[PDB]
Amino acid sequence: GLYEIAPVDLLDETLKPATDKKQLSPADRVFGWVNQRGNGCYKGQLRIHSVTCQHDDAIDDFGNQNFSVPLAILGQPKPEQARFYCADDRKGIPLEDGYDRDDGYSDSEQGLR
RNA sequence: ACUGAAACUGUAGUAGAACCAAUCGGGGUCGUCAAUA
Repeated sequence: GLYEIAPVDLLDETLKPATDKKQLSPADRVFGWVNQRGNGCYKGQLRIHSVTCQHDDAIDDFGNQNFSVPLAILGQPKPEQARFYCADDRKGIPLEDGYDRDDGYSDSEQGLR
């Protein structure tokens, strides 16, 4: 079954991605913006460039170019685990412990973590 | 009731000036799944 409320309704309109040039937040101004739900874009005021590795033997190959380490499983994030991803208010407090699972994503006055 | 003749619609003139194919984005990461009896 479904939680009562969609996560987009638990995030404030002042925190959603910007949709107007008049509502560009600090990081939208510094790093730039393109409107995903309309017209509008801004070139970033910050540019990263000239990334130079200073060390030459910087890459560990673990003995041979044909060796590899198998990494631990990197699973998909599962926001449906409300106790981890839902907040008990808009200021980002965790859900209270002990409550029924139905109590995540339940109230408009709840929030995202 | 005696055809005029002969005469290059040519000569000069740059389809061009201006305009960034561009703006935003870490190749990233964890909780189950399934519905009967």
